[PDB]
Amino acid sequence: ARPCIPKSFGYSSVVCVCNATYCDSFDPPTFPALGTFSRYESTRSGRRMELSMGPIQANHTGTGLLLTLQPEQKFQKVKGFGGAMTDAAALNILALSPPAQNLLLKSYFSEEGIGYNIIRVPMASCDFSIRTYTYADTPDDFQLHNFSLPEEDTKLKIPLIHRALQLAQRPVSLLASPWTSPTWLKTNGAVNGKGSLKGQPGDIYHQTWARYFVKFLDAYAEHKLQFWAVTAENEPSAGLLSGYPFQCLGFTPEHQRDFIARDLGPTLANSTHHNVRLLMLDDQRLLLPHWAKVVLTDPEAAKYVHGIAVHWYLDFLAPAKATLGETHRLFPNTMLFASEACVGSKFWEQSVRLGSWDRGMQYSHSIITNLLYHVVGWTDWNLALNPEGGPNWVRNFVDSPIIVDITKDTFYKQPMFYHLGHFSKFIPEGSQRVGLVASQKNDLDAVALMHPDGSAVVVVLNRSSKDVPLTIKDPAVGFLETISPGYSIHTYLWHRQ
Amino acid sequence: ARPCIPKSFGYSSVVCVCNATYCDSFDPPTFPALGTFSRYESTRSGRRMELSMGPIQANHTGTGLLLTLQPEQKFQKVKGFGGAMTDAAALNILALSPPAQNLLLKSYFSEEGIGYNIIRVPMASCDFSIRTYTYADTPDDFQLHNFSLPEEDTKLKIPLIHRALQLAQRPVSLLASPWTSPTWLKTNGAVNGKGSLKGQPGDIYHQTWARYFVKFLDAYAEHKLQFWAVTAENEPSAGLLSGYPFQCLGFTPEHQRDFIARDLGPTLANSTHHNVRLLMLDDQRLLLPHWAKVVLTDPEAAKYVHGIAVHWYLDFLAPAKATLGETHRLFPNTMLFASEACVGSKFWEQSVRLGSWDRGMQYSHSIITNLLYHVVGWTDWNLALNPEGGPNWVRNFVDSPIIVDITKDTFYKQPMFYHLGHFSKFIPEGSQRVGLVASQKNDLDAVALMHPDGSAVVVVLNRSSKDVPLTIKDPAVGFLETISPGYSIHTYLWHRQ
Amino acid sequence: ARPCIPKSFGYSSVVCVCNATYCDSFDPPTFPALGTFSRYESTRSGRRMELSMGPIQANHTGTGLLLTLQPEQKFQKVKGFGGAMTDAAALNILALSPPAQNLLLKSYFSEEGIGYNIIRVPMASCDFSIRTYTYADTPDDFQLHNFSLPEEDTKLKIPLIHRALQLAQRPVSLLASPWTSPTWLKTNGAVNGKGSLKGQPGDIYHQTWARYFVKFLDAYAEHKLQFWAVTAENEPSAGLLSGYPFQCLGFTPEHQRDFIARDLGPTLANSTHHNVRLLMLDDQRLLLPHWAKVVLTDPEAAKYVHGIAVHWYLDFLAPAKATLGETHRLFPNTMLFASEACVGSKFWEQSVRLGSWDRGMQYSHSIITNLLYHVVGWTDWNLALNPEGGPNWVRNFVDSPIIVDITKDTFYKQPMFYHLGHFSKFIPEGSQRVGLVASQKNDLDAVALMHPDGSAVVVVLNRSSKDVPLTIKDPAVGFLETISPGYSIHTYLWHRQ
Amino acid sequence: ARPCIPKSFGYSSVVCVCNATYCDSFDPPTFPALGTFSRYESTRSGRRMELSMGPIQANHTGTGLLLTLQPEQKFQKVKGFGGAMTDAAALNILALSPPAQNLLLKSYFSEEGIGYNIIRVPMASCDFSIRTYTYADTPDDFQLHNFSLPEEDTKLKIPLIHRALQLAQRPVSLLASPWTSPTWLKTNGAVNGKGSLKGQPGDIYHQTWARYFVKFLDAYAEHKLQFWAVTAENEPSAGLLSGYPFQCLGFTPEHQRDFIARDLGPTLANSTHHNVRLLMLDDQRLLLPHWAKVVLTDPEAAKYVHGIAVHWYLDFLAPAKATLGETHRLFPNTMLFASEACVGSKFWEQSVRLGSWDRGMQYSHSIITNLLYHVVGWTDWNLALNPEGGPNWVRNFVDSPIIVDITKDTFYKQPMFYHLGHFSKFIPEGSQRVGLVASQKNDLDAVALMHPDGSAVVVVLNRSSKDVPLTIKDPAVGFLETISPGYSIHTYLWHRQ
Ligand SMILES: *[C@@H]1O[C@H](CO)[C@@H](O)[C@H](O)[C@H]1NC(C)=O
Ligand SMILES: *[C@@H]1O[C@H](CO)[C@@H](O)[C@H](O)[C@H]1NC(C)=O
Ligand SMILES: *[C@@H]1O[C@H](CO)[C@@H](O)[C@H](O)[C@H]1NC(C)=O
Ligand SMILES: *[C@@H]1O[C@H](CO)[C@@H](O)[C@H](O)[C@H]1NC(C)=O
Repeated sequence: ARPCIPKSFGYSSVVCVCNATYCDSFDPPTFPALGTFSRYESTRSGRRMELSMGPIQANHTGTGLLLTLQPEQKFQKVKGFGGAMTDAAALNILALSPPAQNLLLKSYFSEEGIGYNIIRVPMASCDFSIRTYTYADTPDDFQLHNFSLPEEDTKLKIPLIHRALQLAQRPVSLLASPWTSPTWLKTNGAVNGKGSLKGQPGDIYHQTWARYFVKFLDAYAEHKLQFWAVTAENEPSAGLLSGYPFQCLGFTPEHQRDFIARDLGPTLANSTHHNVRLLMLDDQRLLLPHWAKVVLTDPEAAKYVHGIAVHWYLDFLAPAKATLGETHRLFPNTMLFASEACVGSKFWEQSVRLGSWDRGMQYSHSIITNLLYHVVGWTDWNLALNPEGGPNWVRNFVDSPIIVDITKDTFYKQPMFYHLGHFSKFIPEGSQRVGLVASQKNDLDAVALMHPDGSAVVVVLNRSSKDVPLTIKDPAVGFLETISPGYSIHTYLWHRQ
Repeated sequence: ARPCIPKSFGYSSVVCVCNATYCDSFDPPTFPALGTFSRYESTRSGRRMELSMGPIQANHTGTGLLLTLQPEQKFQKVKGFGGAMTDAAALNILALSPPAQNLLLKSYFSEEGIGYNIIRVPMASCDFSIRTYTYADTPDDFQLHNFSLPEEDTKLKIPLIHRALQLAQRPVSLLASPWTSPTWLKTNGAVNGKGSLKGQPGDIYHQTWARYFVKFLDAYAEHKLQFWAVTAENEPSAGLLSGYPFQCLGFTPEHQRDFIARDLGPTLANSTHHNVRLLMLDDQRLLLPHWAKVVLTDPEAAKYVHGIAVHWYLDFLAPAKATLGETHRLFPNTMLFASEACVGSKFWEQSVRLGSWDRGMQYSHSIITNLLYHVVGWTDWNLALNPEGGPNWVRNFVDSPIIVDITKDTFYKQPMFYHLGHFSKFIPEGSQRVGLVASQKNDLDAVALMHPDGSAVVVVLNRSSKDVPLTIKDPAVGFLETISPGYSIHTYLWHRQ
Repeated sequence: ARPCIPKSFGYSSVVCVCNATYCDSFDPPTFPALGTFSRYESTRSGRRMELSMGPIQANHTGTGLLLTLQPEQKFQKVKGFGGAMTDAAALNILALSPPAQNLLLKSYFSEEGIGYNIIRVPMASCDFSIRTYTYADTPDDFQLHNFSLPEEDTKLKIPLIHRALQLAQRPVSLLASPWTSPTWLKTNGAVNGKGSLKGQPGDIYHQTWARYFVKFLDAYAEHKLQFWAVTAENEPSAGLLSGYPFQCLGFTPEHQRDFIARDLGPTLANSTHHNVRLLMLDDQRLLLPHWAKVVLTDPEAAKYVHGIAVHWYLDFLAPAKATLGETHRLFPNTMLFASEACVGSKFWEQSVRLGSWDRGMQYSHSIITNLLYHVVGWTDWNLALNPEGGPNWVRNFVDSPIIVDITKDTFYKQPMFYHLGHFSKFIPEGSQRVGLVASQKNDLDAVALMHPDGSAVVVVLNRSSKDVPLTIKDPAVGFLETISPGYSIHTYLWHRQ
Repeated sequence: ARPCIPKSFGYSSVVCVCNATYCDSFDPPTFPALGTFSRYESTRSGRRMELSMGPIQANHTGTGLLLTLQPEQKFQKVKGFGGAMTDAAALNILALSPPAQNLLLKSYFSEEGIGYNIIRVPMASCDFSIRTYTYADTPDDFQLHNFSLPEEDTKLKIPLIHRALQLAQRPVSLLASPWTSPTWLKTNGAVNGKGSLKGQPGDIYHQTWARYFVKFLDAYAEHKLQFWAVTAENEPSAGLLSGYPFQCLGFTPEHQRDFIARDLGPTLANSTHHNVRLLMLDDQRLLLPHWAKVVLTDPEAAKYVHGIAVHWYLDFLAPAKATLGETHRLFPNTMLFASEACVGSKFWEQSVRLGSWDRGMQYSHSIITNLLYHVVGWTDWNLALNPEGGPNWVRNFVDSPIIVDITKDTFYKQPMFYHLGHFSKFIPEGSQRVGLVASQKNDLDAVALMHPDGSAVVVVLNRSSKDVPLTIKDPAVGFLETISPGYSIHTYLWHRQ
């Protein structure tokens, strides 16, 4: 169906412009006939998940790069891919007119879009908020008698979450993370700054904070929304830092272990939302494997933890092997999951660059590394942001795949959107990553998986400027001859039988 | 009856701290025999509307500046003083515990406070809201069948206004201003930006818009609330700039004239709400006399306009004589009314500065200038904000007389609150401005008025660092020997017989 | 001609891209033949000062809008047009390769560019500096023994001014303004803040500050640069404001008058630079006429003041007539001159909008209004800035006609460049503004002038979206039949005898 | 000799205030008989390198943590400690009066100070410069006939270096690093941005770049200055990132390897500067082991490389063992050297925080880690900055141990300065690191070394708030009983014979 409408804003590539009557979209997905493959391609020069098809050949000779599928070499199963319905995202998406709202959400959740099946929902405010509430701001309300959802949940977040789940055919999983507790639970009595929960695990502060999770879940449930998982805390390590600028609650690894063991675990387990999964960490991967060891080598915490959630920000100084690889090595039965990423973020980095192809490649590059080191899902931060990278109450502006221009009733799908979509669209839940051996060294990032149904998907990213010819070999069926254009991303799909 | 608990946040003066169980207040007001006066004094060093009394003597001991009351020189009568019940004010007030809410409302509205008698009510969202909405967002509802009040009005604003009116002895007048129409009535299909109504005065867009005012007043009346006056649009000049960041609807002085003549006047006059006054402009005074020349020289428009509303905003605006005074010269029978002021702000300054004497002095200096140029009322912007100048979906750029810290169930009454009250408390509705002649050039700002019962009120602001020896003469009573200290504001009240 | 090479960044219009080998330029200037006129046209839709010619007709019929020249009604003679060589502008310029530096300079200063003949030069640092510094930072150095120029002058500004002057055919006039004195001369001991010169006019602080001007001139003279004029102070009113964020030195109008009379006037007179002119004010036109009355009615200050300089930032609260008009009325023989303007200065306002036509129109609209009220020249602020609108040590970033992209070795000429050039290129020094009566109300902005040689220039701006057919009538020659397209600026030139 | 004059600027500890006539200093250093130790102590509460002496006893009365010297366990020898004479440092130091310049230089370089013995020198401009420039900006001077030292070198940098060496009793080693080449050697023809050399190693560009290094070394040699070493490029990885803001010149580890092999090693070997050592990397340590494996396993490259230079960047950075420790294991005979450290972001803290104890601890913590992982030297960034962290032509983002306030002819010594001196003062060149075994898990950071003459030195950092009881055992002498106060740093020195 409708192709991308490009616009340039002076960066390395175009955005696709959507408005109330128009937005680029896909035909209903089909599988290629046996003997043939599907290819989706996006390029710096302006191609956007464009479909073509070719034959799978019985024969290959040559000495080009060859990537061989190893279907018998099974690794992790995939959970999925999505983004965060923060107060900022929900507010920008609802400031468009109704028809443009639907196109924005179809872009993400529809099979005519990119098939998101994760939404991370913050528990009360974060920096991507326009004020600093919590759900229990009445001081010393240890019974949480005055716990309630503000309009940010009931008017913004929740309605849009329902609207998304209605557009998706895949089941979608919700993931909640808190940034701060009520201030009267905290040693410093502020939403920000250095400060943790008062007292010691097992006590009334810790028991209240754990009941707060259940009240959150109870409230979302009145609104007919169920969670797949919760994290123990957003970036617990942030709250150990003096002058930390926005909402945070600090835990040392040991504090997190004992809060889970004493309070959060038992309290969740004793409640009707006992099937909600718990993920620890929810922080930079530099803190691994150590935080995993401290928590998971204690069997009283360990029985309550489904998985470890990682944020990407320090990936660059934390090699995947030493962090993710090792963690998996030690706790192979405890899933690794990526719960948050953005560009950028860093003091040198400018916030939103409309049309940036470099940012797109950062995303797919980090997705491919994640999948090659055991990680079962990948989750972007804000679903949508304004051209400033906000709102953000503390001016901590960042970039997002969809940029909303409220004065235009229009939105811009960035390269970050399409680079993500190269995975989210073609790797349903249950996909199992498999082996893929390169015949010689190369500058490509490639990853192979199998869908629950047996069929193959391979993603290939080219971040160097030169076209690279390659053959994908699958012994069940044959050879795929193709080229990786420079600054391209490709997904290949084929039936195996 | 209870004194100010001062607190310093490191600016030039203190705030007054209030909480669920304590707030500063006044005894019922009570005034002495002929020959005696009352002085209420607030200083930068900490005095807050403190009362003393003294003699009005027949012998003149002062050899300094003399201010002589000239009761026969008679000017405008006063409508009153108030502030705006924006979504932001309501949300801040409603996040205090109910005893703290009552103390807050009594501070403004009761005789034990500063005696407000004006509330401004936005019609649907503005920047001081946590979301975008109008009362009719279901597209092309040209008969306004789906017009309704959201929760902002039914849960937050309306109960708060009901409670203000119960606490008030004085009759309270409500004033209403739209920021935006439904976006389907708009050139640009956007709640913000450069964008006016579709079509031309008299057509179906323009009739629908005008009907929206009647549906508005209908709705509030169903809630037992009646308006004194509506404005023709908040800040119509802003709807003609750029991608104006907040909710707006642009009108040229011409387009307002025609909308008033063809649509809004006709529609209002046709309804039960025909007694509601219509105010034009609602914008910076730089736009006068020109806007008034445009609208009011049209008999078809002018028969429906009861006054001209002006914004102060306040870092900032035009000379008074050339704008306010010239407008009064040309149209002496159309009242002038200040419908919105705010401060700073002010790129090198906080939105909120707790204890800023200077932002207080700015309020009183401007109310005085206003009174001296035929303005009949002055109404503040947001009644309350948080310590960030929020919530504001776009950006905070302004202070408020009261700052709520909900995490501590506390509120702070800023020096601005007391500069407002030095007028609002002691200048009831119907009071008349009268002459007051200075005997020599001086630094003070002074205004004299007469109460409906003929008693005298004089306010004196000293914005300089120096104590000014002062004498006030009432021809009918005598000489009041006094001193205006540096950085103070005084209100003198005395019986004339 | 090399034509404009356009680029969009998503705003209303295009920039013209220039690099080390290419930059849009004009052919050498020519007179249109008697009986013919020349037209230069710039439009929103992409035309950049492009030349055509048409006939001057013997007669006219219509009914249409007729602008009639009144050659015998004569007003001010023009000094010229230009911009500021700040530390920021100089730094951005000299960060391009040498051949790109000369293209940028030829753009402004040569006949194949837009013929600038004013350069405003800061005396030390302002906000558009990357450090605060004065020429005399050794504390208490009343003799100015350690006065010297830093590299900001000797390596950046000076060499770039020598180059500009070499590229200009027209004589260029240098105008200097100080933001701060050494901090030891100031009551507050800081470069910024509220604070003025210590002591009293006539005294050592004041005499030293006046000798610093002569030492500035001495130093520039050593480097073969001569000044046309100095202002008494950049924005003297900013030093009267508490917490003023960057470099400033406060003067009341009375302190200004008295410093000129006692110190700066005599000190410049007794020096070899006695022919350098002195302009007072160098601040917002709101301060007029009062600042003018206070200074110029003192014959001892008056004998030293050649002119009054005005900045544009508060033009919009200060109708031109009340300020510029009244001041000229009171002091017809003391020239008015616009010495600084920029856009993006509010909050509200974004900083750099690459290719913004609105900002372009804001510049031309202000130049016409200035020329219609007696003003003899107009000076832009920074000559060039980076795409963030800096550098600026205090982050007070703004727009500029030329934006330098150091990383691409490229520069962008904005719509503001072309809008200024429709004036600077065509109105040499000595042009006298003359009458131009319109036949009916219109939405156009127009101004006529006569070159020294006796020929005619008319500039016409259309800020409405509507094409407006007009006839210009000169009685010496005939009718020019034309159209003013919407969002266009035109210059018309013709010989008269 | 003279004690610290403290001043608080509202951070966690004091600065020590120096001017033209006073600065804190040390007596010439002097050490007691066998059986007695010296302790220099600095505390957050205000103690600054305070000296006391005590006994080393036969009897062990301590029951807490024991640290036992292990002199026979012998590690790397130390090259030294210093910082960078950038343009920004030089500009700050010389805007002080001569007497204050000498007290600043004696602070760092004399034994009455902290005995620096390393100065790093930028080759032409970097971000800590007030203008862009190289030594060869005349385009296409491939024999570099137009190679010259600007005033930054000949006026600022060189005389200051000369005076540092006059003041030093220790011999000082100079380290040179380039940021960018002349831009006509650059793929991108820009001073910053994503750009490398043109062409390929061996060619005309690369031989020109290599010769540039010799030209530099010839020039400084004419000013009677010789280099210890040069680095192959400052932060080579920075110039592989799209539009990098500061001067860079990108090399992949491969291009560095070939540039060293083909061009730089060969040219230097063939010159009179063949003794100048060459350090590779000069970048973040996250780039190790990889960068070292690429360059050092190529024998044509390795013959030419004396060491690997690392940046500490410093509110990040990668784990020590896997970078520095693994690099030592793989290439045990190639020295590691810390060539640049600084603090800091993060985005919510000032560039400069005057008296920030935490920042001091960061210096000492990270020096100790260095030492514990085979690093032979540690060299600070800018020696001095202004109170803004400037001048920086791009953006201030880092602090400095000495902050200069020129307007008051004063300088401020940071905690960071003293945290550095606890090493640089007491660990002379040729000291060897030795074993020091902790008896139990503890919080302190501790390192032991031996002077060339056999005497012992141990430094103990307490980054926690609790006092830690401490015994230090020397097998040859006995037990030194002591306390490591909360937030202290200690240097102990003793004769072993
Ligand atoms: C929306 O986009 C389409 C595709 O470019 C265009 O034809 C249409 O005019 C747009 N509608 C609006 C309201 O801009
Ligand atoms: C409220 O204010 C009063 C007077 O300042 C004080 O005594 C009281 O403790 C406050 N209440 C609380 C909960 O702090
Ligand atoms: C300079 O611009 C011209 C005109 O567009 C173009 O042909 C050329 O590519 C540019 N040169 C460089 C170095 O980019
Ligand atoms: C320099 O410092 C010393 C030590 O505080 C002090 O007594 C002296 O006044 C200072 N000199 C100046 C110019 O303040």
